[PDB]
Amino acid sequence: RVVCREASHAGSWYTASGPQLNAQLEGWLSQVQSTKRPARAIIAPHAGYTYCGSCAAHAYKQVDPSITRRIFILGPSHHVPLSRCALSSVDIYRTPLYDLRIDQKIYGELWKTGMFERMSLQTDEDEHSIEMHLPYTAKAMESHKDEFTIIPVLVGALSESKEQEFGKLFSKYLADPSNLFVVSSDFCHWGQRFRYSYYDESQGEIYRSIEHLDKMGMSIIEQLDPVSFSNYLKKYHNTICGRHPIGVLLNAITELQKNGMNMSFSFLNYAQSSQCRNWQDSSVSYAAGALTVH
Ligand SMILES: N[C@@H](CCC(=O)N[C@@H](CS)C(=O)NCC(=O)O)C(=O)O
Ligand SMILES: [Fe+2]
Repeated sequence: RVVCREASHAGSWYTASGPQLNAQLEGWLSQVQSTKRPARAIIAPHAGYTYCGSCAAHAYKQVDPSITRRIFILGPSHHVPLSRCALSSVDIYRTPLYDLRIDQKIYGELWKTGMFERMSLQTDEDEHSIEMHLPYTAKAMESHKDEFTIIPVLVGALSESKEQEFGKLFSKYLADPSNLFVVSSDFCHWGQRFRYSYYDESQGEIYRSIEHLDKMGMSIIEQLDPVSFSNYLKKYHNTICGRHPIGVLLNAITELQKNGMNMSFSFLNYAQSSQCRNWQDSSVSYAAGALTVH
């Protein structure tokens, strides 16, 4: 059997040289002042680092490496038809900084729930939405590099009921302060290439309309309300890539609220790959945010 998932997008989605990538991540993180430590969950983009790395630093700076010991990474599936969630078949996720080990105890528990399928190595390596969080996770945790594990989870095209079921499942881990949930998503993909041209002309320029649409969704997430987030998706069909991981996170949050826990979510940075001004333009939006639980 193969023990390691290769960093199959190193060199094309981020720098393949370990030292250079470490330096890039350090610069981005050094631009950010921590305000939401110790983050129990984060939302972070999964585009190429040239496009979204400085944005993603706003989420990853909120991780406290002396507290966090187990990092779940929930990323949407881009290439395979998947109606549930899937777990990796390997034991180690390689990165150019250092290699990350999967938490065997949690993987066994998750598998024993019976709600997960096993993703093949090819499916595992083909997807990028989890991989793009490995370098940043490795960088954020480096002061404790030998004392943490990861729990990779591929999230498919979940129904609403599956979002609720998986939220309930993951809530027991979300309530543990040693755990961190990384929820991978980009926001609005606007343009004819994405077959998405929603435009609110009360907002002015197209990029301002995109910013307004994205921030309506972001505010709804800050309301910790999965039903309202679902209604927002049904109303505008915003091209939020990781809407299913986000729905899982929101349902998990509502499970913890029904158990006495107090929580708050704040988005800390918003960016667009470019500023659309005409109908032939296209852009992708990135947003970084953090959930703290007391
Ligand atoms: N270099 C990689 C990544 C390129 C990239 O990051 N593109 C931007 C669009 S400007 C992006 O946001 N991709 C992820 C997405 O569309 O959600 C590739 O060739 O696909
Ligand atoms: Fe995407």
